[PDB]
Amino acid sequence: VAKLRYMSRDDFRVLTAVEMGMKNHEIVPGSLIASIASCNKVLRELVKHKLIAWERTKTVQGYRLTNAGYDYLALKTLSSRQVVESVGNQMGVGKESDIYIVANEEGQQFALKLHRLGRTSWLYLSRLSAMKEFAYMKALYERKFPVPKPIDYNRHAVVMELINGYPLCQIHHVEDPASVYDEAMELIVKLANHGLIHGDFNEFNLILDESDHITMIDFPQMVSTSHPNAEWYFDRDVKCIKDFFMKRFSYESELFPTFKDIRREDTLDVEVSASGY
Amino acid sequence: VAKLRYMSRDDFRVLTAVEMGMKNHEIVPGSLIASIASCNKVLRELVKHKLIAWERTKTVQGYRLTNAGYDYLALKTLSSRQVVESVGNQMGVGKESDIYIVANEEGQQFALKLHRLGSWLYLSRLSAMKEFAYMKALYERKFPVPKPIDYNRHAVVMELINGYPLCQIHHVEDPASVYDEAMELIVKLANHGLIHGDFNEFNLILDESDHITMIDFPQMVSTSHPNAEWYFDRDVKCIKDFFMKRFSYESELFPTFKDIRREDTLDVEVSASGYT
Ligand SMILES: *CCC(=O)Nc1ccc(-c2ncnc3ccccc23)cc1
Ligand SMILES: *CCC(=O)Nc1ccc(-c2ncnc3ccccc23)cc1
Repeated sequence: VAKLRYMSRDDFRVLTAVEMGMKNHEIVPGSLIASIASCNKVLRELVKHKLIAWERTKTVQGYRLTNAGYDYLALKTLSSRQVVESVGNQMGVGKESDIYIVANEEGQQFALKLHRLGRTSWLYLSRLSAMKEFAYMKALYERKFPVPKPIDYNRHAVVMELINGYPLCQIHHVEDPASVYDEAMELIVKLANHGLIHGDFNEFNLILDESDHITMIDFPQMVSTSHPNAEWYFDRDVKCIKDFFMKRFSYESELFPTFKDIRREDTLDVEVSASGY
Repeated sequence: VAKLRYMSRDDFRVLTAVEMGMKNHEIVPGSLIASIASCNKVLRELVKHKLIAWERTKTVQGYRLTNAGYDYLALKTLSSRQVVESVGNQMGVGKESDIYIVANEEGQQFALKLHRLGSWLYLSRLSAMKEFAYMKALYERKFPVPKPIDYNRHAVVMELINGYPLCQIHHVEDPASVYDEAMELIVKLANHGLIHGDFNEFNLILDESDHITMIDFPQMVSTSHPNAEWYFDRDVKCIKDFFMKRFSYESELFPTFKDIRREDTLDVEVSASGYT
């Protein structure tokens, strides 16, 4: 679909200046912006295009970065590294993110995830979720877990292998409820067995391919199986999934896993809530 | 404009095989097709009938299904349930979707929607699913929608409304009342958590009494969506524009996304954007 959105180094480097400023200032002034920068027209155009936004408080007077701002910054960066040249449609919305089809010059198609923390908040937080995920995805990919191949990331943006499948949110019928139900329960366990309970395990965490085999997608800060309340969490993850199947597919099974089943094989909680080796 | 081509079960099994193989392989060699089924001539004929398409690239060498191929598979499957016996004339080119008149044995008429998105076979399979369930839900919540009848693959069968699409209507007795019927509907959707997303003159059918039925269940995004408003305001604009054009009607009784009294969690039940 869409090729890189032309804009001058002057727009760009200023935008970046606004990036750098927010670092040490909530609401950043043109003076600094301009200092860093090497202008005021650029600013008008940026505020025009809605790449930035300006606020006077009780005490402060200057400019912020809008998500559109950040979005670009990210894509420009990624464009540099060859990863993405072209951006298709928003496929959908995730827990607190946006997912688009993207591709590189060479024609290969990937998924771009764009973190948006602010269901109710900073761009910062979204940068750090992107991090945690990229790392989490690699751990789980190398260990032969069923997740996309994490490819690159920058800022709040995460490129990973595209999957031939629809998200479970939009699956309204399946011929083998037990099969998928089990592939899911079998995944929860494989996780715990490396020390990991997800915490917010819902339909949004699963893709189904054309052959109806599963893949995991949303990886926030997880909980360690040595967490005080590890169980409760485990309990929830399972409980949720059970409900969705019972509600969507009307599939129920008294075969739901329990904490006992967990037989630690790994220390994958090498960064997770209550690691305390 | 009645029954189409008769075919050998072999022809079908092969067609089925191509399908089966496209799950794991985009282009599928005879090897599998054969193995999947139990021959090569069959293929040649399907190619000839433009039912399938063979292709050779890089190192890849095998067959794929044509839209038409898919069409037949479906109809056959539909035949085998008495749900579709005969096929009337294509009614509209009015989306990435081809819509037809059809009838069963007893001769009752329904409308067949065939999804034409553009892998493509798959996403189209799943459009249909979404559409069915969505449409089912709305029907059951007493909305003005075609009663869904069945679906298979990229194909959805549903009640055939007795009236003409708004895009082919050049005058109405009381435009206002229609406009307000339309505006209501938009609202009532939002109130159960929904936004049609393609609400336009193509997706609204005026009946004998000038009462409105909705037909495209696509994005049908949730009101909890990031752009829930923009969608909303878009849908409204279509209507306004349409009447200040076809009918030269202009009212100031717009609905606003501000006016929205969530009464149901339909967005949730059917998952079309949305939250816990
Ligand atoms: C439950 C709905 C949801 O979260 N939406 C959604 C939309 C698209 C995808 C998706 N589809 C194909 N390939 C993907 C690769 C990587 C990440 C997400 C992908 C998932 C979920
Ligand atoms: C504006 C008209 C247009 O885009 N096309 C069009 C063609 C047919 C129909 C239609 N008419 C009667 N019953 C139907 C049932 C189901 C689907 C479509 C139907 C509407 C719009």
